[PDB]
Amino acid sequence: AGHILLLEEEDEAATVVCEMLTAAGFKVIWLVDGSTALDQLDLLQPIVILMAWPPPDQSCLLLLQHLREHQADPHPPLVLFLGEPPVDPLLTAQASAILSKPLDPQLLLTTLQGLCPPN
Repeated sequence: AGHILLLEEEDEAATVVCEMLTAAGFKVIWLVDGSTALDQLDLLQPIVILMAWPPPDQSCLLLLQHLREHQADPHPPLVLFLGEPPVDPLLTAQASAILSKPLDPQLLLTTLQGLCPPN
């Protein structure tokens, strides 16, 4: 099991992404605002967080601020950028994996499994 957080705008675009992950058996939440994610993120506390980087994006910036405030914390999540890669090196450094044209959604699953959580 594992909760995945996704920030994106446009029901059509979000539906596509959700369809791929949903098919993978993973649950993804579609949020149109970073503040909304913080409200739930704290409650669900996901191990992976994906955020759109395209121009129509901007709410993801608020989420990044949160990470900066509590960047240091056991069980370090995972940040993935959808679309094109960030120009600033600060986001790239904090980026867990850049997505764009990955072979099958299986690569994404590999990143999630790469956590190896023992319980």
